[PDB]
Formats: sequence, C-alpha cells, structure tokens
Amino acid sequence: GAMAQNITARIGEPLVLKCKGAPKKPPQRLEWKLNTGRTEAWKVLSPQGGGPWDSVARVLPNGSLFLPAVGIQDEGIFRCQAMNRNGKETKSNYRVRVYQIPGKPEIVDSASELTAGVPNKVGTCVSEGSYPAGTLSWHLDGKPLVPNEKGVSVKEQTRRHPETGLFTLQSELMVTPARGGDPRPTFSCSFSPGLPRHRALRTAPIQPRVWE
Amino acid sequence: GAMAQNITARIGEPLVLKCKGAPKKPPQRLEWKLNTGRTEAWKVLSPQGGGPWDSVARVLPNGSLFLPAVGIQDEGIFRCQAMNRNGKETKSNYRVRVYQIPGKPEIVDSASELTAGVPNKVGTCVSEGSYPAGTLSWHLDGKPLVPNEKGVSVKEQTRRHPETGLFTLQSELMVTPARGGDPRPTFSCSFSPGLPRHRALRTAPIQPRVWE
Amino acid sequence: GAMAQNITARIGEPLVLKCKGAPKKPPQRLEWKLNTGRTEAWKVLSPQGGGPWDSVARVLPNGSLFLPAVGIQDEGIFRCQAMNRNGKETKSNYRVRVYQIPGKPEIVDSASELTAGVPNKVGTCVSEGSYPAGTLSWHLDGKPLVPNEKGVSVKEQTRRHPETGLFTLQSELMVTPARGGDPRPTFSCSFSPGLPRHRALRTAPIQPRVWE
Amino acid sequence: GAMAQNITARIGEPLVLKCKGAPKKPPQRLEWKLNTGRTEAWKVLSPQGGGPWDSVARVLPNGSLFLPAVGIQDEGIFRCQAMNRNGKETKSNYRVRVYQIPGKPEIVDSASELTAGVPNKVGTCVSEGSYPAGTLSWHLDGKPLVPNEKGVSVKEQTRRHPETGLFTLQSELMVTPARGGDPRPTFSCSFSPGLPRHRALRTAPIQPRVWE
Ligand SMILES: O=C(O)c1ccc(Oc2cccc(COc3cccc(-c4c(C(=O)O)[nH]c5ccccc45)c3)c2)cc1
Ligand SMILES: O=C(O)c1ccc(Oc2cccc(COc3cccc(-c4c(C(=O)O)[nH]c5ccccc45)c3)c2)cc1
Ligand SMILES: O=C(O)c1ccc(Oc2cccc(COc3cccc(-c4c(C(=O)O)[nH]c5ccccc45)c3)c2)cc1
Ligand SMILES: O=C(O)c1ccc(Oc2cccc(COc3cccc(-c4c(C(=O)O)[nH]c5ccccc45)c3)c2)cc1
Ligand SMILES: O=C(O)c1ccc(Oc2cccc(COc3cccc(-c4c(C(=O)O)[nH]c5ccccc45)c3)c2)cc1
Ligand SMILES: O=C(O)c1ccc(Oc2cccc(COc3cccc(-c4c(C(=O)O)[nH]c5ccccc45)c3)c2)cc1
Ligand SMILES: O=C(O)c1ccc(Oc2cccc(COc3cccc(-c4c(C(=O)O)[nH]c5ccccc45)c3)c2)cc1
Ligand SMILES: O=C(O)c1ccc(Oc2cccc(COc3cccc(-c4c(C(=O)O)[nH]c5ccccc45)c3)c2)cc1
Ligand SMILES: [Cl-]
Ligand SMILES: [Cl-]
Ligand SMILES: [Cl-]
Ligand SMILES: [Cl-]
Repeated sequence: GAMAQNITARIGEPLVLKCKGAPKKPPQRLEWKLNTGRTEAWKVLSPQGGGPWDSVARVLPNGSLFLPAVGIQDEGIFRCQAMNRNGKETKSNYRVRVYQIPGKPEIVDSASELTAGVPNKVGTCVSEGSYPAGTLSWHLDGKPLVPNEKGVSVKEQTRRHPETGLFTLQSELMVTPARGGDPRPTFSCSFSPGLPRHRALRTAPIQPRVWE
Repeated sequence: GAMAQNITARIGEPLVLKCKGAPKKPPQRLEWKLNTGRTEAWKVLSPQGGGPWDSVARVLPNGSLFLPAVGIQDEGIFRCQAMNRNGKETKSNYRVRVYQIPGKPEIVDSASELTAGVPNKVGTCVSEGSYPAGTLSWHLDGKPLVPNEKGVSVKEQTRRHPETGLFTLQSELMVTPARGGDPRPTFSCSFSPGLPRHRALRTAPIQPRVWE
Repeated sequence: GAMAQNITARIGEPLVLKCKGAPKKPPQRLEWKLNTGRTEAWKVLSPQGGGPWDSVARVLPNGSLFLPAVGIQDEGIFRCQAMNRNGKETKSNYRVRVYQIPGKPEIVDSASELTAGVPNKVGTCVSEGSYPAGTLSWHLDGKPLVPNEKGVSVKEQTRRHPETGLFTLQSELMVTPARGGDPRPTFSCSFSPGLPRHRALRTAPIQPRVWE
Repeated sequence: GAMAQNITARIGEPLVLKCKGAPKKPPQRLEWKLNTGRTEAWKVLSPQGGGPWDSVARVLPNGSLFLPAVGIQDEGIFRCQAMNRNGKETKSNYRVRVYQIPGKPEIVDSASELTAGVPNKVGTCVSEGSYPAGTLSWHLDGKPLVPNEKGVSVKEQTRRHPETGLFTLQSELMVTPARGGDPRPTFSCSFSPGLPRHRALRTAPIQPRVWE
C-alpha cells in the first residue's frame, strides 16, 4: 500500500481520525474513503452522511471521522482528502489495527510435586479475551523456557469466543528437572500481545517441590 | 474435505442438524464438532453444553444440534459421532452454506427516449440484501443481453451493509440500438442467486421509445 | 466499491486491459493501480516499469496493462488514470474475476441394477480442474433431481489440487425408485460453472435396469 | 482447536513431522490428515501415497511426513493417527507456522543535518523479504522512540513481492529535536519478527548533526 500513519484502536472504544487540512468548520470540501472488514473495497463517506453508515462512522463538524465503538471489522485503511479555503489539497492516510487486552493470565492444574529426571506436567496457563491472539510463554527462575530444549515441552491451544471473536489461549508445560537441581524452582507464564509496544502480562508464580 | 450432506440455511432462521444414529433421548454417547466462521479450527460441543456456545448452538434432547438464528459466521462444517445402545458408531457430516434472499430488484434512472445508432444509458438495476452476492443481468425482449456484444455495455458495483454484511448490487446498462430496429423495445433486469436451484428475481420491464 | 467493467479472465491465458483516454503512444501521463491477491492494498505500476512486477504485469506501448498468463492471485481490481495531450483526465476501472473450465465430467461406480422401493447408489459424478469451484447436479430423464425430495439423496465432496489450486468435485447420488416406474431410467450429471453465462458441461447418460 | 505442538518452519526448507507411536518400518497402520492453505478442509495422506500430493508431502519409511520445501501455503494443522503392533492408538497434532527471515534492514535517505525545534525527516528504514510481515521500529541513543510522543512522527508502508509473497516494510522517521539537546544523536532502526523468540535485526546507526 502507501505510506500511512499507523493507528492502534482498542475494541469497544471510540476512535477519532483527523482530516488533515480540512477547514475547522463547515462548509468543507472533504471526503473520507475506507476499506475495512465492513466494506467491499472502498466506501466513500461524506460530511452529510446518511444511511446505515451513520451508526458506524460519521464525519464530525471539524471534518474528523468518528467511530463510537471500534470493532474487529473496522481494521483496515481510512483516508481523507480535503481542500482548504485557498485550494490546497491535503491527504490523510491511516492504517487502523484493532486490539483487545485479555484478562490477567492464570495458571490452572499446577503440580505441587515434580520428580527429577522424568517428565512432569508443571501446569496450564490460560489467557482469555485477546485480539489479536498473542502468545503465551513460560519462565523458570526469571529466564524464558525454550520448548524442545533441555527436557522442556509445551502444547498450545487457541479458541475463539463465538460472539465476540476474542481469543482464549492455553499452554501446557512439561519439564524434566535436571538431577541435583534447585529443589524449589519458580515457574511463571506470560502473555505477549500481538501488536508492538504493548506490555506483557504475567501470572503469579508457582513453586513446586522437586524430589531427587 | 470428506463427503458430506449439503445444507443451505437462510440467515436469521433456525437450523436443526440431525445426529444420525443417536439414541432418541438421553443418555447419549454423542459429540458434535464444528469448524465455522466462529471457530478456530474444530470446536467440540457436548450434550451437557455450557458456556457462551449455549447462546449459539445447543444439543437437543434427541441429540440434534440447534441454532436458533443462523448467521453468516455459521457457514462451515458440522459433524456428529454417536454410539447407539448396542455400540454401533455412526457419523454425520454436514457442509452448511448460508444465504439471504434480497428484495425484489428495481430499475432506477430509466431512460424514456433512446436514439438509434448512438450509445444510450438505459437504466440502473439495484438489488438489496443478498448473501452470497449473486449477480444482476439484463434482458431485451425476453432474451439475455450479453455485455460487449452488439453494442451493449454494462458497469457493475457491489457494496456491503456495514452491520449485516448483506450485499447491494448495481448494474448500469448502455445500448446502441440498431437502426431500423423495434421502436418500443422491452428491457428488464434479473437477480440470480449464488446458490444452486434458488430462483431468479426479475424487475418490472421498461419500454423506452427509440428514435430513428 | 465503485462502478467497474467486469472482466472474466481464464487462468493461464494473457489479459490486456485498456487504459481509456491514454495517448496512443509514448509519452503518456498515465498510471495503473491494482489490488489483487498479489498485493498489500494498492500497488502502482508505471509505464517505465521495472522490478519483479515486470514478470507479472507490464504497461504496453499503447498504455494498456498486459499480464502474459493470468493466475488465481490476479483476481481483484485494476484501475488506470490517464491524461490526454489536451489535459482531460480519464479513468478506467476493471473488476477482474479469474476462472478455469474443468474437464468433461465423468460418472464412476455407476449401478447396473436398481431395486424399486429401496435406496440404491446410482453413481458418483466427478469433475476435475475448475475455478471457481462450481457445482454438480443430477438429472433423471432430462429433469433436474432435487436432493431431499422424493427419495433422492446426494452427498458432495470438494478437493483442491495442491499446486494449482483448481477444484475437483464429487457427487454421489442415491435414489429410491418408485414402484411401477420406468424400468430403464436415464440419469446424467452436469457441472455448472461459478461465473455467469458460462456453459454447463454434461456427462454421458447411464441407464440402469430397475427391478420391481 | 485442540492442544497441539507448535512447529515453526522456515520457507524453502524441508520439514519432517514425527508420527508418534508408529512402528519403525512398514507395515504401518497410520494415517496423516492436514488442513493447510493447499487444502479444502482435511486432506488424508497415506503411506502408499500417490498423485500430485507426492510432490508436496510424502510419508517416509518410518511413518513421518516429509515436505521437501515448505511454502506459505503449508501453514495449518497436521495430524497423525497410528496403531502400533499391539493395538495402542497414538495421536500426533502439529500447528505449523511458516516464516522467512528478511535481509538485514537498511536506512536510506538519512539526514546529515537536523534543526532543533522544528520537524526533520531523519531517514527511511527498509526491510525486504520477511514472513509474516513483522514490524520496524526506531531507536535514539539505544532507547526506543515512541511515535506521537515527544515530537516523534512515523509513517509506515507494506508491500508484497508479487511472486514470493514475502513482505517489504518501510518506515519513515521524523523528529523535532529538543533545544539544548545532544548535538550528535545516534539513531537506528530494528526489524522485529512476527513469531515468538525470533531475534531482531538492527541497522547500522546514523549520526546526524543537530543545529541549535
Ligand atoms: O449510531 C448513530 O446513529 C450515531 C453515530 C455517530 C454519531 O456521532 C456523531 C459523529 C460524527 C458527527 C456527529 C455530528 O455530525 C454533524 C452534525 C451536524 C451537522 C453536521 C455537518 C456539519 C457540521 O458538523 O456542523 N457540516 C456539514 C457539511 C455538510 C454536511 C453535513 C455537515 C455534522 C455526530 C451519532 C450517532
Ligand atoms: O499522515 C498521513 O496522513 C499520510 C501519510 C502518508 C501519506 O503518503 C501518501 C501520499 C500520497 C498518496 C497516498 C495514498 O493515496 C491517498 C492517500 C490519502 C487520500 C487519498 C485520496 C484520493 C486520491 O489521491 O486520488 N482521493 C480521495 C478521495 C477521498 C478520500 C481520499 C482520497 C489517496 C499516501 C499521505 C498521508
Ligand atoms: O436471540 C438469539 O439468537 C438467541 C436465542 C436463544 C438463546 O439461548 C438458546 C441457545 C441455543 C439453543 C436454545 C434452545 O434449544 C435448547 C436450549 C437449551 C436447552 C434445550 C433443552 C431442553 C428444554 O429447552 O426444555 N431440555 C433439554 C434436554 C437436553 C438438552 C437440551 C435441552 C433446548 C436456546 C441464545 C440466543
Ligand atoms: O450424511 C452424512 O452425514 C455423511 C455423508 C458422508 C460421509 O462420508 C464420510 C465417511 C467417513 C468420514 C467422514 C469425515 O469424517 C467424519 C465425519 C463425521 C464425524 C467424524 C468424527 C470423528 C472421527 O471419525 O474420528 N470423531 C468425531 C467426534 C465428534 C464428532 C465427529 C467426529 C468424522 C465422512 C459421512 C456421513
Ligand atoms: O516476465 C517478463 O519479464 C515479461 C513480462 C511482460 C512482458 O511483455 C510486455 C508487456 C508490456 C509491455 C511490453 C513493452 O513495454 C515497453 C517496451 C519499450 C518501451 C516502453 C515504454 C514506452 C513504449 O511502449 O514505447 N513508453 C514508455 C514511456 C515511459 C516508460 C516506458 C515506456 C514499454 C512488453 C515481457 C516480459
Ligand atoms: O469503464 C470504466 O473503466 C469505468 C467504469 C466505471 C467508473 O466509475 C467510476 C467513476 C469514478 C471513480 C471510480 C473509482 O475510482 C477510480 C477509478 C479509476 C481510476 C482511479 C484513480 C485515481 C483517483 O480517482 O484518485 N487516481 C489514480 C491513479 C492511478 C490509477 C487510477 C487512479 C480511481 C469509478 C469509472 C470507469
Ligand atoms: O522441488 C520440489 O520442491 C520437489 C522435490 C521433490 C519432489 O518429489 C518428492 C516429494 C515428496 C517427498 C519426496 C521424498 O521423500 C520420499 C519420497 C518418495 C519416497 C520416499 C521413500 C523411499 C525412498 O526414497 O527410497 N522409500 C520409501 C518407502 C516408503 C515410503 C516412502 C519411501 C521418500 C520426493 C517434489 C517436489
Ligand atoms: O504432541 C502431540 O502430538 C499432541 C498434542 C496434543 C494433543 O491433544 C489432543 C488429544 C486428543 C485429540 C486431539 C485432536 O484430535 C486429533 C489429533 C490427532 C489425530 C487425530 C485423528 C483422528 C481422531 O481422533 O478421530 N483420526 C485421525 C485419522 C488420521 C489422522 C489423524 C486422526 C485427531 C488433540 C494430541 C497430541
Ligand atoms: Cl474455537
Ligand atoms: Cl461497501
Ligand atoms: Cl483438499
Ligand atoms: Cl504490494
């Protein structure tokens, strides 16, 4: 596509997109075009508005485009073209990516006892309500545990909420503790969001006992 | 995929899918699995049910799966595996395709006068509310008009309703009437549904006058 | 989207799209934009060309866009904007839909004997190499057989070729012949293409014997 | 979906997926099923193989599934079900995610001079050949620069190679340097892969002069 301003918009929240170059108040020669999950290719929106699109995205007095409550289908591209009172045309180009933050992740079915030298189920980490899916990962004593290295194995599951579309992730950790190791290790699980710069979320630790 | 029974399900209507081989009433060893626009790959549904899926698809006393109001995202594959009281396992495999019937098509901006030997805009046909999109076509004196043959031009547009997903189609017809032709031709437009065996819908005719 | 000329382009064949309004030969102020399965949103192509796109779509001396061999990923929208020597701007807007014609359909595993009053497997119809998928249907004595009416049942299967993407369809017909019926019925199967105005293809008939 | 082992497979490289529980050499009662970008829902692959799938994915003597050169369309789910010589059934479930590493990122059009207190174009960072797309970000003196905080502006562009599908990313940085700031700041750009635990790639720094 073209160069654009990246916009990250949280599901359910309003979004206001600026029409660069527009007169501050009507009358305004401006047009918005958007290609999102709602549209077949580009849809043009005008200041007068009208129709079912009024429920979804409407042009404000100052020419900005307003969505009262962003949803997954609003992901896409939003563009404005305006003329000011002199006649200079100005373009605005936005790439809108939608997200939701899940609840704090939780560990379920955690083991209280591990045996060294054999594979053990440590626990299952669960995260509910993310978009995009994101990923879960495990840590041992503040260091990331890497699947398929050093007796670590992980299995993963992804489900979607049937009405909201939001993701639930599950991650099952097994480890083979090394003989003569730490007898009270500390494990935890973290959720890493899909979009850049969004913060990770972490579970409470679990501290099994390891038997030599 | 595998062999399946094709099911066509109208948007907004209920759908009941039979679990072949299931005992007529509980207790029943049966499981439904579905992969639709709602799911990440396969989702398993059990007779006890539970959770958010209860709002969408639930197993009936006789083991059938019930959706109170089908939507676009229920398109996909629905399977049942049952054991009867003896131990015979029986599979059910359904490919569910969703549709909606648009309103009767309408011609707008129809021409009252055509000039022979030059291109004329005859009219614009509009169909609102279909799924899948379907197509519009034009007829002249009960015979199909073929675009880019014999001085016929057609342009087409597709839009989607922002909340329902249903399609609105527009088709603009231009013709160059042949000299010495019928002076009161009869044009009409038809909507052809996307799914097989669904009936076409037709507009009222228009009867312009052609000037030699 | 906007009004456009519909273009149907057969896979593997060349496609030439006209840039309306362009000067017949260089120099030409024209630009092509396309959004297809190959692109992230819109890609701009210029007369000078250059790069990997030269292998796929290149601007001709007369300003038309040339694709030497259309593929499934060329489905999408293709637009031109040209200025003539005076300064009139002219737009060209094309919606390109790709297709392939399968081989003639064939019936396999046809039954030689049917018993009246009980369900019988009549045969399996197979079509290989279509795009879009299209559909198969059955006929009895030159009339369409409707699944789930009058002792008819059909099961269907769709597969894709792993490298070409083209569809293979299979359709299994079972019928319960009515007692005292025609003792040498004639069945056949037809492939119906997905795009409008494309012709159906039909199998050779089969003529089982029916036993009262 | 179900619990699965996550597999990350580099485009163009071979992939071997183990059929857990299978006998070490024929005869083997095992079956692979896969749902990927190549398939319409599930495709079953058998030890005898055969057909066009032999070019893509074939079962080895030890029952593993072998793809000689993974492509984007092999993303998806791969399952095995085996019985050993005793009769024990064993399942294998793999979620295969494909990737490619881009070339080292490069800064182009870098500025030699910045003026403090006014917006300046610092440069454009480009990354070629990634899958999935991944993201670019900017750093100032070893700290991440956050768009739309403290006089920082970023615009982004994504394109796809028309034949390979791989992504090229561009990121244009503008900054308003703070008065009385460091007169020789150090900027750099980093590519962050889409999949977890894959390493970032970083550009050589640029060191413009800032004029008070
Ligand atoms: O679900 C729904 O129904 C729904 C959705 C969104 C929504 O919020 C809004 C979102 C955007 C904008 C607004 C104000 O728009 C207005 C109100 C009054 C005049 C105008 C308008 C102005 C001018 O602005 O003076 N110049 C114009 C020039 C040409 C044509 C129209 C205008 C715009 C309200 C409200 C309801
Ligand atoms: O911060 C920003 O907003 C921003 C960031 C980067 C940026 O680079 C670009 C420079 C030139 C072109 C482009 C893509 O084409 C664009 C972008 C925006 C509006 C339009 C546009 C055009 C028309 O042009 O025909 N008609 C329109 C009618 C209605 C609404 C929009 C348009 C086309 C992108 C432009 C703005
Ligand atoms: O507005 C909408 O679209 C919407 C409407 C309703 C809604 O909740 C439902 C969702 C799905 C299906 C249904 C009903 O089928 C149902 C639902 C629940 C139980 C039964 C049922 C009854 C009995 O009913 O006595 N005995 C049972 C015994 C065994 C198993 C089931 C039942 C039948 C209700 C969710 C959304
Ligand atoms: O009219 C019909 O319903 C019908 C039409 C054609 C037809 O051909 C087929 C024959 C065999 C297999 C298939 C696909 O696999 C299927 C089909 C249905 C259920 C299952 C299944 C299996 C499991 O098998 O492991 N576990 C399950 C657990 C829960 C729910 C379903 C299944 C697998 C299709 C079968 C039924
Ligand atoms: O796979 C591949 O590599 C491949 C793909 C497609 C292909 O066929 C073609 C497809 C389209 C066009 C052509 C001629 O283009 C040409 C040849 C010579 C000059 C120009 C050209 C002309 C002018 O035309 O005089 N004015 C121009 C004005 C500005 C910039 C360039 C030109 C165009 C060849 C050939 C190879
Ligand atoms: O037969 C036909 O070709 C045809 C059929 C219907 C038809 O209706 C339309 C009327 C107006 C607008 C539209 C969509 O927008 C279009 C259509 C075509 C080119 C452009 C365009 C614009 C720009 O406009 O900024 N810049 C461009 C730069 C490069 C290449 C194309 C464009 C925009 C469609 C137009 C032509
Ligand atoms: O350019 C490409 O991407 C491309 C490359 C190669 C190609 O054909 C192949 C496709 C998939 C896999 C392979 C090999 O694994 C294979 C293939 C065939 C047989 C065997 C094999 C051998 C034995 O080999 O002795 N004994 C066997 C005994 C039992 C089962 C298999 C084998 C191993 C070859 C298709 C495309
Ligand atoms: O490390 C691993 O491999 C692994 C990780 C997690 C894991 O959890 C699961 C436990 C049970 C079920 C599942 C999903 O269903 C699966 C998984 C694998 C094969 C099958 C399967 C079935 C059939 O079952 O009818 N027929 C088949 C025929 C051919 C090929 C595969 C199957 C079904 C997942 C299983 C294995
Ligand atoms: Cl799910
Ligand atoms: Cl639309
Ligand atoms: Cl397939
Ligand atoms: Cl692109």
